[PDB]
Amino acid sequence: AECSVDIQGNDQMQFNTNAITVDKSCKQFTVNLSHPGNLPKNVMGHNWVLSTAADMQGVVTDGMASGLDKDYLKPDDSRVIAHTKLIGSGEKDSVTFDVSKLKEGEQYMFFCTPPGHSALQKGTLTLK
Ligand SMILES: [Cu+2]
Repeated sequence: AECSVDIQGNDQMQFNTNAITVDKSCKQFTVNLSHPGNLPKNVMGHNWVLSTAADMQGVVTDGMASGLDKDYLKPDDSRVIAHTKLIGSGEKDSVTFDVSKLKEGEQYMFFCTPPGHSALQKGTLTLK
C-alpha cells in the first residue's frame, strides 16, 4: 500500500509479484515478506534481495556460496541495496530502505537467493 508492498514467498518457489512499484514521493520503501505453506527455511526458505540487474547474478552466485548460516547472501555484499533475512514457512521479515538509493536510469531487480530460487523468484523494481 502506502509506501510499501506485501510479497508472498510460498512452498512452490514463488513470489506473488514480478513487478514492484515505488512511488517517487516515498522517502523510504518498505517490503514485508511473508511465507505461507508448511516447509522449513532449511528446505524452502526465501528472502527478498534488491540490486541492479547487472549485479543480480553476482549476488545470487555468491549468495549461493555463503551458505544457509549466512542466509544465502554474501557478508556485507555491497551490491545489495537492501535485503530481508531468510524466512521459513509461517515466518515473516520486513525490510525498509532509502528510496534515494535507487538512481534514475538504472535497472533494479528483486530476487530470492537460495540455490535455483531466482529462476522463478525474481522481478523488476520500478521507481515510478
Ligand atoms: Cu526462494
